[PDB]
Amino acid sequence: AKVPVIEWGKCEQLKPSESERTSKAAVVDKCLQSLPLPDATQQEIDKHRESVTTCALKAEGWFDDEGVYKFDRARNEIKNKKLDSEVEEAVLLKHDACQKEATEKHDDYINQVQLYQACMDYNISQICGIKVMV
Ligand SMILES: [Ca+2]
Ligand SMILES: [Ca+2]
Ligand code: NA
Repeated sequence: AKVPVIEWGKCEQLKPSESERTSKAAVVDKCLQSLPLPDATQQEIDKHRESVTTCALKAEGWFDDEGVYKFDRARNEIKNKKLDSEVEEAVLLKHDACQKEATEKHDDYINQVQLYQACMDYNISQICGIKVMV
């Protein structure tokens, strides 16, 4: 269980804050109590990962009363990071583009956030030059 080295490229401002790191450690710790990790197939690991992720989003208030992911919360959290204005523009464009694809391809609110997050993970890493080394 090696600690990753992250190169944040042009997006160092996206680094999580101390409150976010402390929260995420405790929220995921609690989710794993009731959704323990297997230690088998890729399919089983992924399902367990996705279940822990939904549990973590709900614990942090990421679904509104209708159960829809809070896309507008995500958008505002990007702006609150205070990226360089040109980089902020590019990151907000990908938020809007990924949201539109997710909500067109899926009616299911969980499938929507999985597609949105997959789309943001790929596109934000490319624009920012983010590299994770384990
Ligand atoms: Ca760097
Ligand atoms: Ca379309
Ligand atoms: Na569903």
